[PDB]
Amino acid sequence: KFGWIKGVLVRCMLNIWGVMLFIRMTWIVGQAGIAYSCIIVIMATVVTTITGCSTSAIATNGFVRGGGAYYLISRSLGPEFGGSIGLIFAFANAVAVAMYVVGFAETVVELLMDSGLLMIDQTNDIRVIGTITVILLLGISVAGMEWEAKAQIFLLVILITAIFNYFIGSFIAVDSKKKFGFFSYDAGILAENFGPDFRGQTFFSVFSIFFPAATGILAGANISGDLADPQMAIPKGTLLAILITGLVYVGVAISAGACIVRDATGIESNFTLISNCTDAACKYGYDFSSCRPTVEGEVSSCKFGLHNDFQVMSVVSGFSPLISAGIFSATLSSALASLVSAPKVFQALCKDNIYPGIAIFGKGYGKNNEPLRGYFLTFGIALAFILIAELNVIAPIISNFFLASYALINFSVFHASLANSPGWRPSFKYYNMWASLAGAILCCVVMFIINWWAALLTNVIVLSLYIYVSYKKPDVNWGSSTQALTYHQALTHSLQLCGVADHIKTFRPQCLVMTGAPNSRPAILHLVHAFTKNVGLMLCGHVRISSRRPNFKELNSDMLRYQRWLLNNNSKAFYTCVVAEDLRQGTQYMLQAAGLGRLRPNTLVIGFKNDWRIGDIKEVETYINLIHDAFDFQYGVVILRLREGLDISHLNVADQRLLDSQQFQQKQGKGTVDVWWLFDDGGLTLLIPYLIANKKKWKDCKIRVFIGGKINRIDHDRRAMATLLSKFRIDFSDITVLGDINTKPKSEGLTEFAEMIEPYKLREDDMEQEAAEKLKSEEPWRITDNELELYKAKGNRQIRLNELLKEHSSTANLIVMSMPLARKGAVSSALYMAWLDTLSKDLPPILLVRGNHQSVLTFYS
Amino acid sequence: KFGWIKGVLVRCMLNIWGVMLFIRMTWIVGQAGIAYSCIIVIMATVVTTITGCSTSAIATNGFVRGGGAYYLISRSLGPEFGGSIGLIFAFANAVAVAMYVVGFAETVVELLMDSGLLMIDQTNDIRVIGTITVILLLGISVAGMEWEAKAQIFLLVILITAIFNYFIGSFIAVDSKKKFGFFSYDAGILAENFGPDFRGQTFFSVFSIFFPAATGILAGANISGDLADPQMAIPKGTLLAILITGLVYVGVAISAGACIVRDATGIESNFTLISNCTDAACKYGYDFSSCRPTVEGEVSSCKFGLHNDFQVMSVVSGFSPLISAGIFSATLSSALASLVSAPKVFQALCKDNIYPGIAIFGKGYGKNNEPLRGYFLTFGIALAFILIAELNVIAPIISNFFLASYALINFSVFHASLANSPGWRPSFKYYNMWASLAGAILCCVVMFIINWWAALLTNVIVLSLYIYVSYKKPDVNWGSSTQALTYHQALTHSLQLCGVADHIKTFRPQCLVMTGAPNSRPAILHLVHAFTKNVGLMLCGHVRISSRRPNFKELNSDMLRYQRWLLNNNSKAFYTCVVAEDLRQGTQYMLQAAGLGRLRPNTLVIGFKNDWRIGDIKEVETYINLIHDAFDFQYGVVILRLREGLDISHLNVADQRLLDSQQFQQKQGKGTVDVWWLFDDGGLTLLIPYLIANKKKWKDCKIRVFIGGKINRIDHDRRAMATLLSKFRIDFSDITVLGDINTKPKSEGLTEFAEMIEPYKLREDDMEQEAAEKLKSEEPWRITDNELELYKAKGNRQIRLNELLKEHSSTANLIVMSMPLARKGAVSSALYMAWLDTLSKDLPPILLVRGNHQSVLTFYS
Ligand SMILES: CCCCCCCC/C=C/CCCCCCCC(=O)O[C@@H](COC(=O)CCCCCCCCCCCCCCC)COP(=O)([O-])OCC[N+](C)(C)C
Ligand SMILES: CCCCCCCC/C=C/CCCCCCCC(=O)O[C@@H](COC(=O)CCCCCCCCCCCCCCC)COP(=O)([O-])OCC[N+](C)(C)C
Ligand SMILES: CCCCCCCC/C=C/CCCCCCCC(=O)O[C@@H](COC(=O)CCCCCCCCCCCCCCC)COP(=O)([O-])OCC[N+](C)(C)C
Ligand SMILES: CCCCCCCC/C=C\CCCCCCCC(=O)O[C@@H](COC(=O)CCCCCCCCCCCCCCC)COP(=O)([O-])OCC[N+](C)(C)C
Ligand SMILES: CCCCCCCC/C=C\CCCCCCCC(=O)O[C@@H](COC(=O)CCCCCCCCCCCCCCC)COP(=O)([O-])OCC[N+](C)(C)C
Ligand SMILES: CCCCCCCC/C=C\CCCCCCCC(=O)O[C@@H](COC(=O)CCCCCCCCCCCCCCC)COP(=O)([O-])OCC[N+](C)(C)C
Ligand SMILES: [Cl-]
Ligand SMILES: [Cl-]
Ligand SMILES: [Cl-]
Ligand SMILES: [Cl-]
Ligand SMILES: [K+]
Ligand SMILES: [K+]
Repeated sequence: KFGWIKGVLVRCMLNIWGVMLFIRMTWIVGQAGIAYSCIIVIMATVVTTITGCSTSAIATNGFVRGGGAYYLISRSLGPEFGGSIGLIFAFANAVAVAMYVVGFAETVVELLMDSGLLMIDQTNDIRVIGTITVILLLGISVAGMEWEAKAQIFLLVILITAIFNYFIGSFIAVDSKKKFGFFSYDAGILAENFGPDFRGQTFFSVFSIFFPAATGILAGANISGDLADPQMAIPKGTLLAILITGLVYVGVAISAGACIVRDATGIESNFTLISNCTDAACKYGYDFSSCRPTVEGEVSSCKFGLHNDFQVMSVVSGFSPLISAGIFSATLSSALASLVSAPKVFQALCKDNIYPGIAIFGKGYGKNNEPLRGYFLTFGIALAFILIAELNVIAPIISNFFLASYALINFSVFHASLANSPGWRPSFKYYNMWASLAGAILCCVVMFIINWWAALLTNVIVLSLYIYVSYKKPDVNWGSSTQALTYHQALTHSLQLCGVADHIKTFRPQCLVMTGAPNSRPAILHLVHAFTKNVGLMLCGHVRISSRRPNFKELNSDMLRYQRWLLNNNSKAFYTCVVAEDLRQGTQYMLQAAGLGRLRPNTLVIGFKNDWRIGDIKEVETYINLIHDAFDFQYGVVILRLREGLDISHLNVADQRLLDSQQFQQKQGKGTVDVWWLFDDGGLTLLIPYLIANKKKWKDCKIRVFIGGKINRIDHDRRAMATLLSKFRIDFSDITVLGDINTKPKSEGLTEFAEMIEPYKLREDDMEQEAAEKLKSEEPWRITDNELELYKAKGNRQIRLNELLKEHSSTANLIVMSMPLARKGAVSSALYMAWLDTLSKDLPPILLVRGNHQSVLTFYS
Repeated sequence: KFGWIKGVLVRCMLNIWGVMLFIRMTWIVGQAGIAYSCIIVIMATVVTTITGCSTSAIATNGFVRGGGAYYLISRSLGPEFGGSIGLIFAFANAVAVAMYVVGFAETVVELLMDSGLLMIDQTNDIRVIGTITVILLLGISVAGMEWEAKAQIFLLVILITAIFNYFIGSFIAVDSKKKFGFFSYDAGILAENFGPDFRGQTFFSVFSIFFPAATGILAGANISGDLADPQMAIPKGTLLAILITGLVYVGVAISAGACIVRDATGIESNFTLISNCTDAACKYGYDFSSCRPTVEGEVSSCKFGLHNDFQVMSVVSGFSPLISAGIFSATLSSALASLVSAPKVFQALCKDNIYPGIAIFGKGYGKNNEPLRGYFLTFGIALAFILIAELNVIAPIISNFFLASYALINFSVFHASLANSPGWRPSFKYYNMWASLAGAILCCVVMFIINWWAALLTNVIVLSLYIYVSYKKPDVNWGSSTQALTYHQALTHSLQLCGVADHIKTFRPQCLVMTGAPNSRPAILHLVHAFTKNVGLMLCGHVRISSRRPNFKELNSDMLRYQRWLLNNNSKAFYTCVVAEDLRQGTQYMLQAAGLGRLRPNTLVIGFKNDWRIGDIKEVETYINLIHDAFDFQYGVVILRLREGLDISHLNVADQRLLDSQQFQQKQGKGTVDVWWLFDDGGLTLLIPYLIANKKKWKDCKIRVFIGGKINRIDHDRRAMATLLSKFRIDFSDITVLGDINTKPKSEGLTEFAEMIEPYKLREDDMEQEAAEKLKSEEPWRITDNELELYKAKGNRQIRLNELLKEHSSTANLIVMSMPLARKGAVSSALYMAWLDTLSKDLPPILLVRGNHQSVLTFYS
């Protein structure tokens, strides 16, 4: 658990200081000037400072523990950005391994050719030595990670003594080091090297070789689970290492340009002052002409100086072979820090199953779950690029991919500050979103100036990887590590949904379904899944009827189990379990306390209870008063009834019930639905069949809108209903008007209905009313104003509508029927249940429905 | 209301056939070969066929009436794509006007220099004549648009007779048309021109000049409000005009390549067979050497042939000066068709206030609301480009902008097919989304090959115009981005949150705050808004205690009032109003029914009942049994108490009530917040002060921990406290272990605690208890096992903890103390209140808190 120095600053300084510090800093002052190379260093420092502020803005957005480089970006921002940043950054480190070990092998090859050892040609010995040192770094990565955390301060004190040896060796004018270039600090060599030469390169061709010397700044953010306090450790160490390394780069460029000439023959001259005919700032007796190129379209056939030999810092240095062999400390550290950092990002990326096929590079073998397949993939990508045994073609690829990664980071923090992402509050003092936009545009434009077709390929790939993660299914076991953003999104969307204008008032029918346990009664789940499918809100209520000692402990586990079952099938429904001693006071909990904000259930849809006369006659009072508790909260009451019941508890008629309970989700809609618009203030009675008719399962549904009308004028009433049907855009005009209602209600069925309520001539479980009978009357069966004195017409109309249902709606899928409402108290519950059961005697799957008559058709605008 | 021919096909063939048909088709066979130019025409036909299928997918998305070109795109797709397509297409037609009139002016200048009329140099006469003909087309556009609808069939029959004149003039071998090239159809000239020459150009530099001759296909879709049946007229006419014009281009290229030589001196030769030393296919006695260029880096110094003269189709034609000078019919139509079409799209774009400043270019003067400021802007953008009086530099700009517009159309229909947009069902037979994606990628890649920095500028501008309209104040032509998209996103994110893995299980505390009316008790709003902000979920509850006949009618008005009252302040809380007979059952309504899915309240926070000794002891049973009902559902319980009141019933004592009822939103913190960790399995007791301490108000507040224990090891248990505090992310060393609990409970304070319960000494506000003790024994004060026998040490512990709180916590902002829990049934409710009120007598704003010991510290991972 390191501090900020040993955990961030030392790692970032060892990662930044790499190949170009000793190998290629003098060549950059050779090609460009001192002024242009300083402009190059300031440009790279601006890019990496803006990216350091964006990384510090990410690192201070909470989310400390269980960190890394992929983790912070993927948790603060979305998966769509973080997956592409992880892939591009992993590939950038994988290709950078090759660059660092190619620089190491080139240094070893030139030190070998300074002796007599030479096996094959020069460009093949780099492949041999680079292959040998990449199979040796992989073994250190997969077998020796323990000593590496102690070795890094030793590598840093080798490297800083190398830098100090070069810087104090420049001040010592040696006459033996003349003819290799390197006179003392002179004004003539300062003025001569002020201004570009560009002997085969250009600006933005020299810059693309420098820019790998500025990368490696995310080596402090690559350990957030090994830091003490990351929100203080990362912005100090990263933004201080950038300053220190950039200042050392500026000092090396200015010091190399002011003491070494651009070309030099390695032959000493006896003169101390040359003959006065050259004036090329070499007044120490060296004539360095006939070493510059003749034409302006070729490289020089010289061998020393700033342009030619690539190793002049070992000449300038006070002690060459051992202190300025900190190149072996600079390259081999950085390559190693890029060999352990690409499979880390790629294994954290393959544990969230964002991209489909790459998920086999996450199985970490061993005790630490080190990704060995990721190490072998990184070894393959590095060894493919090693065989291009030339630094000046590998380095622009590294610059392209790291510039793409840094532009993605800056654009992602800009876009998250712009969009007001819900979990995005970057408490960092020097973060600005417009600076991040400027840095992203700068990296993208420079990436196109360096090479336009490589940049176009990279941007097309990143755009494809963004659009793929945007439009892909949000189901479970897909990227489930990123979960804390979904909570804040679901909270802020509901917080915006609760606040709208007070004069819009869209209807959007919500519904709670008294279904019991959701694995039981599946037909009502499929039928209230038919309508309110990405249209409204569905809700499954379940009242547990345990009276004494309710098992409050196992309610949460059973709720989570039932919700996981309901999510494992196709359903857009939530689940609410309450616990009471009966059904009515149990559903009183969910009538007036369900939902949050505007996601409250509007209508109540229940099933019909067929077993009301078979046994337990008490609970009928719990069932009708429920409806009388549903009509008082201005809800909508929907009753569903099949030919047989829905309560499934598991042979011939049992299989008939089990097959009728799943008659919707698997079958089709061959056969017409038909509504019966009888009440004018129904409302929802027409919204329901239009919603259930526009579905995949329902195509062959001719909505036969029936309406009881005036008997005198049967001509224009159907036109006045047809314009309302055109207003509701249900798009059918098969309207049939009836006039034979309440005429002669089939007295042989009147004798069936009168013998139905014959044991209930005194009302059901009304012990107060029954004991209040005896204080006025002795014969009990004389109160009939409640029962049949004032409501002959209601019962006659109910049985007449039953006969019309049997006649006109013989073959049908559903029947949307307006539900008869009677005022409570004056009408008993048993009489009302008798009317509802005689209205829907042995029909097809009818649907009694009565709305709140507040306002409809505000839906669909 | 035209048919498909006269309204789509004639318009598209007049817009497509333009400059390059007669001026620059033969030069394209001059630079490239016949094979490469045929490849060029087939590639342009592929791009325009894919874009025509995308336009026909857009045009068949319903939406017949109220047409246009911006309207169809902006209404089928979104405004973000439609605004950028409208802007880029308007700019492309505005710059295309200049290309067509520059071709016209160049033709008139060459016809003038064939005579003796020559005012200034050649490149200035084009500027003069082009300026004169653009100030004349503008007057026709703003004053003579009626005759143009009749003139177009006359223009087309001029143009087709020009094409037929050229094609029948090729078959007539004239010996006078020799020496300007043009032998008959020969096999030697066909074999000589099969293969590129590229005398100063490249492939994709010749394609970029051809591709403006394939554009113009959106001239049929640009009039959809003047069309009879657009879903038949637009694909038929567009996809037939593309085939006709491409076949004519292929025919012109093949015919011109096989009868004219590339270079020719305009001098006749007396010979009929050349001397047998050349063999360069001119065996008709013409030595056409000494016009081929010497080096491979210059143009030929010749004057005729395919490479040089640009007007060789007037030489091949049978009647030159009148029929094949139907270039005046080809250019001046197309320019006019691009002068009436850029202000049209730019005025339809500026009537939707999408982009801010451009809204003044929409005020249409006159009767038809013709956009005159748009006409003047198009005139200015054209006239700035006519001053570059060269066709071969104007034409790649037109190619880049039209390729950008076609790529935007193709990508937009692919993105609308991919995302399943709500109103996107393109009933067209030959639409495929992957063909559109291929066309978009092809147009983008070709746009980058032609000129990479112009393409990069165009893509940056189009991306900026997309991201601007994506994130804006919503002012769309409809309100589907206000109520529909918000509901869909909120419901699908609630369903996404409710379905996750069962083993993640973060805590993320949600709170049921009992405030009553939210304009009352604002201190509890500010306190449980301090924590559970940007972390959890706040759910303010209000019970209505209306017993007799509760109102349910206008309670929706009260809920919509108080929700807007919450949202007008900076609060993120939801509101739930229930109605019961007392507060306990009303809170029990919200304990098991509030929230949906995973957004249910886990904790319950109430305010302490200050006036419980004054009157109405019968409701204290409703307060304590609420707490015992809160602990039954495994809820955490937080109780807030102030020394003064909490609610606001609206002189100077009321002032100190009101000024301390709002003591959190306008004050700050400079000092300490102290906790009293006294229970092992609390967990939330430390989670709450860490959450309230990380706030902008509570920045200067140090957390001080108090803890009981033993006396032998007081430096040992604070280490065990410090490691779990480091596990709880506070890490404060102000943990002072005390050893004064249940030791010596300060006998002078026992008198007030004894006299407080003195009217309750065996009167615990229960009728059943008094009824049991009136017949069990004869004295009242009998069952005192709960009163003093079994719970003496508990009451002495509370009465000692109060004095410890007064000693060590006299001046503090917040006091977070653990709450004593007793077992119900045995311990009286009045005894429970006697324990709770003694703990918080004259204290700062204390906070009693007891967790549910389920799982904490899974928060922050
Ligand atoms: C090659 C090298 C490239 C380098 C330069 C690259 C150019 C890019 C340079 C961009 C820097 C310039 C923009 C800064 C100005 C902001 C003004 C301001 O301060 O007010 C406010 C903004 O409100 C505004 O007024 C925004 C005005 C800027 C819109 C211009 C976007 C540029 C699109 C570029 C299109 C491509 C450009 C090219 C197209 C041809 C401040 O912001 P805020 O709303 O208060 O939010 C802060 C919230 N903080 C509180 C989160 C916590
Ligand atoms: C001036 C303006 C000019 C503008 C010009 C613009 C032109 C610029 C051009 C930009 C091109 C960008 C478009 C490509 C995006 C395609 C996405 C896609 O098709 O995926 C889909 C299927 O496809 C698959 O299943 C493929 C498997 C995954 C591959 C990811 C896509 C290819 C990435 C290659 C990277 C190589 C990686 C190499 C390194 C590893 C997603 O499948 P789904 O889940 O079923 O989605 C259904 C959505 N629904 C549920 C809502 C119905
Ligand atoms: C590897 C991959 C590398 C990736 C590298 C990335 C590639 C680089 C991509 C870079 C794309 C850059 C996108 C910048 C977005 C613009 C800023 C914006 O959104 O509006 C801002 C200001 O807006 C204004 O006030 C001015 C309105 C126009 C500005 C945009 C058009 C400029 C370009 C057209 C020029 C003329 C063209 C016409 C002539 C043809 C919004 O301001 P706000 O105060 O914040 O509003 C708050 C409301 N909100 C919170 C809801 C938001
Ligand atoms: C350079 C210039 C030249 C460029 C030219 C070459 C460029 C290459 C461009 C495009 C290449 C063409 C892609 C062909 C894919 C067809 C397979 C298929 O039919 O899937 C289908 C079958 O659904 C399935 O059964 C699953 C099959 C996997 C989906 C394949 C997606 C490939 C993503 C490739 C990502 C490429 C990213 C490119 C990044 C560079 C799924 O979709 P659908 O059912 O058909 O939906 C129809 C809906 N509709 C009826 C409304 C329309
Ligand atoms: C590698 C993948 C193959 C893809 C095949 C695709 C089919 C390609 C078909 C054919 C391939 C192209 C053949 C001709 C090459 C263009 C020659 C040319 O005109 O010079 C060009 C550059 O000069 C170069 O450097 C060209 C080097 C090759 C780049 C083109 C391949 C990239 C294809 C896309 C890679 C991304 C793939 C995206 C995802 C699919 C132009 O130079 P300029 O300075 O810009 O012009 C100045 C204009 N001015 C004079 C008016 C100022
Ligand atoms: C040279 C490269 C060739 C291609 C160039 C590309 C041409 C560009 C032209 C047209 C293409 C348009 C680009 C985005 C495509 C839309 C699809 C999408 O992302 O859906 C997402 C939308 O996304 C957004 O809302 C913001 C856009 C973010 C884009 C960031 C890309 C970063 C890659 C940088 C690399 C590119 C660098 C370009 C060069 C500088 C999600 O869909 P949604 O849920 O419906 O969102 C609704 C949000 N709302 C409710 C607030 C409205
Ligand atoms: Cl380096
Ligand atoms: Cl990096
Ligand atoms: Cl043209
Ligand atoms: Cl067009
Ligand atoms: K580096
Ligand atoms: K054209």
